[PDB]
Amino acid sequence: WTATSGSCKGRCFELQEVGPPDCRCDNLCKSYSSCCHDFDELCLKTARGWECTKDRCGEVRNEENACHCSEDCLSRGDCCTNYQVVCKGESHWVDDDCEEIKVPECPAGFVRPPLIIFSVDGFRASYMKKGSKVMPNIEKLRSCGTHAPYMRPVYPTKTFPNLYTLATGLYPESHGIVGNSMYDPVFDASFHLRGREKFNHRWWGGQPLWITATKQGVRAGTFFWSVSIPHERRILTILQWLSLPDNERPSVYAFYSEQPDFSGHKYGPFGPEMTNPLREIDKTVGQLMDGLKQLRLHRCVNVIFVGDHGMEDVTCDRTEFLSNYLTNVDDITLVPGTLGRIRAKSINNSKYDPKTIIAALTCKKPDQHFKPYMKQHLPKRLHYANNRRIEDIHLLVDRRWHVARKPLDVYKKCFFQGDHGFDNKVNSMQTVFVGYGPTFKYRTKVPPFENIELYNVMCDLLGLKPAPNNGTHGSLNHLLRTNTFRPTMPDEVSRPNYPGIMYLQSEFDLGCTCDDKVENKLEELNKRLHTKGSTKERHLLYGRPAVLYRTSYDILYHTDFESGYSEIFLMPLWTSYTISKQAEVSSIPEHLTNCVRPDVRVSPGFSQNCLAYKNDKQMSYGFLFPPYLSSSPEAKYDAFLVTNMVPMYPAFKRVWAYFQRVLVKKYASERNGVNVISGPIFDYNYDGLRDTEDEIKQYVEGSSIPVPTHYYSIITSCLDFTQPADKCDGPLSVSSFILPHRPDNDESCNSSEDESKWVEELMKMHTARVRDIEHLTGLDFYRKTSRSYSEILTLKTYLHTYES
Ligand SMILES: *[C@@H]1O[C@H](CO)[C@@H](O[C@@H]2O[C@H](CO)[C@@H](O[C@H]3O[C@H](CO[C@H]4O[C@H](CO)[C@@H](O)[C@H](O[C@H]5O[C@H](CO)[C@@H](O)[C@H](O)[C@@H]5O[C@H]5O[C@H](CO)[C@@H](O)[C@H](O)[C@@H]5O)[C@@H]4O)[C@@H](O)[C@H](O[C@H]4O[C@H](CO)[C@@H](O)[C@H](O)[C@@H]4O[C@H]4O[C@H](CO)[C@@H](O)[C@H](O)[C@@H]4O)[C@@H]3O)[C@H](O)[C@H]2NC(C)=O)[C@H](O)[C@H]1NC(C)=O
Ligand SMILES: CS(=O)(=O)N1Cc2cnc(N[C@H]3Cc4cc(Cl)cc(C#N)c4C3)nc2C1
Ligand SMILES: [Ca+2]
Ligand SMILES: [Ca+2]
Ligand SMILES: [K+]
Ligand code: NA
Ligand SMILES: [Zn+2]
Repeated sequence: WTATSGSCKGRCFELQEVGPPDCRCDNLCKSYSSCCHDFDELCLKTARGWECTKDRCGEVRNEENACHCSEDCLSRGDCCTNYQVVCKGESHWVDDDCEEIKVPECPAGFVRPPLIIFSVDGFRASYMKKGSKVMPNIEKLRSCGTHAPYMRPVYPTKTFPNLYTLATGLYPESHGIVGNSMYDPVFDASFHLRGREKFNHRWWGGQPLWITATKQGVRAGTFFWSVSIPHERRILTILQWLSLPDNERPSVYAFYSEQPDFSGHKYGPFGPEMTNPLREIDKTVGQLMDGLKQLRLHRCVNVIFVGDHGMEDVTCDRTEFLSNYLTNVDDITLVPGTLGRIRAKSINNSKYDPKTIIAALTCKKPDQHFKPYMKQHLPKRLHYANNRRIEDIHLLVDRRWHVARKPLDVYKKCFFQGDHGFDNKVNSMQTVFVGYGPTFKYRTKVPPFENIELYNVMCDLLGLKPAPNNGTHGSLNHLLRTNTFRPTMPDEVSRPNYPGIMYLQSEFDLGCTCDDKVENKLEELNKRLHTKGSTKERHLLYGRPAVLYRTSYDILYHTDFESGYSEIFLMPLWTSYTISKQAEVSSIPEHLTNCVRPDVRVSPGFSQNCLAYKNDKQMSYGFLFPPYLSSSPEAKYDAFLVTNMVPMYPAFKRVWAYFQRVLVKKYASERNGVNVISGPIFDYNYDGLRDTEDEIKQYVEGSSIPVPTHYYSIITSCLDFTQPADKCDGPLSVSSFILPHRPDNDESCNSSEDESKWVEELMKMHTARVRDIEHLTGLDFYRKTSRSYSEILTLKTYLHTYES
């Protein structure tokens, strides 16, 4: 209940919201049906529209008018945004030459440059080029400020998940807004775009920027606007707030536009009806910038122009129906559209079986337009699993398609031509970033980056300490003229052991065999040098990775590779090796097919054993340094050490052997050498973070050898490919992957074919950032380079996306 009989007199767009039953006058009161009875009359004036005309110049103030053109309007802070152009002979901001903003040029009383976020819904990255002729204000921000060719959203590429990620720096799995529709089984409560449940604070985790500001003594404008408040009124409200007294005035603001998303759903991303929404957004940017110029704030404020996600062509005919796959379609609940989420319709139904649902949805139709996953098996780059609001069964829907439960869902609820929500690496889902102002760089292009990184920068722009988040603070320092964040590398927690030869062959009872009895002080000296690390500078190009947790591990040197060997997990944490462009691929010799060799540097008690693999009928083994890329027949024996072995399902060995035998050489050929760091990952609780030993759910039968959930590789070369990877003077280039260690190839519908037709497609889907592997391993890479630490942080956030 609300006492609407109160009044908004002197309260219009008040910044602190009052508590029920008191009536409200803030920018969200309409959304709560709680505005005072006189809110429209006092706070949403429309009379005479939004623009000064020559006849209004120097008018007697009429308080009924939407905006003013009276001599007192700049003093009151309520001029129409074109007042000085129409009435005082000024230019529009967009008609002024770009002039570098080297320092903030702020009115007396401004303690810091304000930040204004201009957020646009559904603004696809390619609109910046394709719509340039109709967006002059936006094109001036873009060309004169700092811009990226695109900004990568989070998955799912829906509105609330992405806006709340912009606000928090968190993945959706961490902030809790995992879709635009959600069921929380602990709350037994449903979140929808329509209705009141979504206003309950229990949905919204993390700490959004307006809370971070307020807690640190920086005042914020409210970021949410009720839909019926016209954009012109939103702009005039921001400009009026910027005219408040110093002690009352916010330092951070947000504008929001529902366009171009609203029209893009109706007309498609490039429908001819899309030009007018782009022109209208541009005009709104112009009102803001002319308004700031009037207030002498246009060389004071930092402006961010940012979108939440893009927009794809999607029509009602491109819908897959689960009723064409499942016997049991009435026993499931589907969250449908550009992603699927499946759970039981009733938790009382004991016949419900996720395994039979997955199997019925797997590679059943030749051009099937979705792929089912258990959420832990989703590509790790999506970071879409560690939340009870994310159903165990997920459908990744192909771009341009929908999934629905039954056909009647699509026509008993069409005409739409656009949608979004797909995999956040899809080109059509990419969105925009421009930063303009004193704290941003001038006429600067930056590479694409992820929207999780922006919260830290907005905190930098406001002098705030960010709440703990999933950005990598410093990775976006190259956007900024000033207020850079200069972190120190994390401290190494565990120092390695450097074991020498300590064990005789006969002390090992591992059940291993190798045909390696083949008896020269020239080479015997060389053998010793290689075991002491004489080739380590070729194979360890960027320093030893640092271990950022407490453990026991050994550095093991070899002719062709170096490893950090865990005495706790009985296998390497990392294996590092360099493959030149000139490297030769060889076979595993016939006599060595089943060769495994004890490592006389490592105790039998801290070694794997071959008998466990013989007894475990499901599990086989592979090697981290590939025997195919040995430098010589003699060096190849090192590759068969028990300390280089890792557990691998036979199905996974098809993937891994193709990577090692074909793809590493291909990348060395293409990139002018590569350095490879490979290793295991254990994430049985799918939280994106290194498991401790007591979290491991599977061992090699009858042993303490833990089974990885994933295998990674980090593949580094010189960005200037005219220099070989091992003699690179400048910036680096990286690609990485986190491959799921699965006992079948059910994810790859063409896996019956030769690996040349499916394995690289699998690896592209599971592309990763170095930072993703850092979280999953507790390792810190690139500790010893010639490069600035912020440049290395940017490299660690890079994702190789494999889009055209
Ligand atoms: C992205 O960046 C984020 C932010 O840095 C980071 O997430 C942080 O990860 C930490 C490890 O998973 C975790 O640390 C402690 O969490 C709780 C305290 O949690 C509450 O308080 C904080 C601080 O204000 C809140 O932010 C937090 O919000 C979460 O829960 C809300 C209510 O559910 C929810 O609204 C909100 O969205 C958020 O949920 C998310 O995180 C939770 C986990 O907290 C997930 O479950 C959700 O699915 C969702 O993902 C809370 O209100 C501490 O209690 C923990 O300590 C445990 O566990 C330790 C084990 O290592 C142990 O040593 C401790 O003794 C203690 O154990 C006890 O409890 C166990 C579990 O119940 C029990 O089994 C055991 O026997 C014993 O009794 C953690 O130290 C942070 O909460 C988390 N923050 C946020 C914001 O998510 C992400 O990891 C990265 N991502 C990547 C990939 O890098
Ligand atoms: C889903 S929707 O259509 O129902 N909807 C209505 C509505 C109203 N105002 C806004 N304002 C945005 C402006 C902004 C900027 C940044 Cl950086 C982070 C966040 C967050 N968080 C927001 C909220 N957004 C929406 C999204
Ligand atoms: Ca949106
Ligand atoms: Ca984990
Ligand atoms: K076996
Ligand atoms: Na298959
Ligand atoms: Zn939309």
